[PDB]
Amino acid sequence: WGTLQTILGGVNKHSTSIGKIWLTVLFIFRIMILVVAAKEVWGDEQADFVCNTLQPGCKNVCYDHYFPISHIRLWALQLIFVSTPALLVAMHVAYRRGSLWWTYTSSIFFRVIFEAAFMYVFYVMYDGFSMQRLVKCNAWPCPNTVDCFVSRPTEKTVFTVFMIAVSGICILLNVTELCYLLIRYCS
Amino acid sequence: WGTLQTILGGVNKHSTSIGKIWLTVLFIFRIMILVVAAKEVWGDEQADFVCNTLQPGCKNVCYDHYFPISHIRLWALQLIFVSTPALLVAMHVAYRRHEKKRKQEVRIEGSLWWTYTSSIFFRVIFEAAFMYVFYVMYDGFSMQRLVKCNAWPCPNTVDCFVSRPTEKTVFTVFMIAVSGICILLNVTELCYLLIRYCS
Repeated sequence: WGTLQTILGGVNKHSTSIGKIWLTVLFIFRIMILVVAAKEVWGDEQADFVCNTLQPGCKNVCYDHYFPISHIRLWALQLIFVSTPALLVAMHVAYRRGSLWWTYTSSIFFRVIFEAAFMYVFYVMYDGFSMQRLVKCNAWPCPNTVDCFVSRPTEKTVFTVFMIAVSGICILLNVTELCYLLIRYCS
Repeated sequence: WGTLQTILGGVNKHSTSIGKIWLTVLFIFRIMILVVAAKEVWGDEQADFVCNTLQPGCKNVCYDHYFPISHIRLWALQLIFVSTPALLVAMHVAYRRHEKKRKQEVRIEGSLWWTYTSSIFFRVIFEAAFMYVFYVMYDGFSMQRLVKCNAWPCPNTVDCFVSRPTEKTVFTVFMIAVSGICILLNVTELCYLLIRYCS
């Protein structure tokens, strides 16, 4: 998109001190990582999924059972969910240019909730942050238990720790922006 | 073999009344069944053993685990073991008859007692041992369509499929039933001898 400078710049103008630091983390360390490096790592997620079996359809059900949602698809959804509250406030500030307190605090509160929900979903669904080389599968029509092997498990572990750590930082930065605002009014 | 009539005829002459029946059941209903029909039922046992796996060597070890000794090879050994005590005694009867002529119903008079009563006793034990091995090693007389295998190098448990299990079950039941008949026939010959000497 050739208008990225305009929309990012528009958010940049209508932002506080920390809010400008938060924007550089979301765009440079999260959007670019998901676009230039991570999206190609997951290219052959199912094509290079190898199962030690002769059963037709066993590979399809086993990959589906262990990867109900791809990692890169989860991060694409999370990025969009933590992007609407910031832009909606930014558009409202532009329209205003009082009531801004109840929107700016709400957007920060919503972003923290969204970021913690996705991180929780990542942990519970994928039983940790480490991808295993071998998955044992016993769903129909696979006979007994079938051994299957994941494509690039180590590459995916490095990029998932990187994304989780950055999201953890975004939680901390949004907490301080609440602490800065909380002491102004109710303290 | 072209001398089959010679050996069977010779054994037939040197036998008791029941012993001639036992000659018929052994050759017609055990040797002929094994040769004419049973042997090529098992001809493809490993070739069409099929395992649902991609692991090299898993078919080899799974077939070996479940069929350490083939049925037809077990029957071939049993037939040889239960044939020697009969042939050895029949040869000894010829030597005893040879001595008298050099000086047609077989009668047990002297030292022939401890040979005949032992050949009958050995044949009962040999048949019971093979019937026991058949039951214990193959957990019964029915062959299953599916065997589940987990010996190395098979990953977890692997499904494998036997060639002609029903055909093999039918011939297994036939061979065990005839073998049990031969045991019953042999026990009666002991009873005939037991009431003569020690009764």
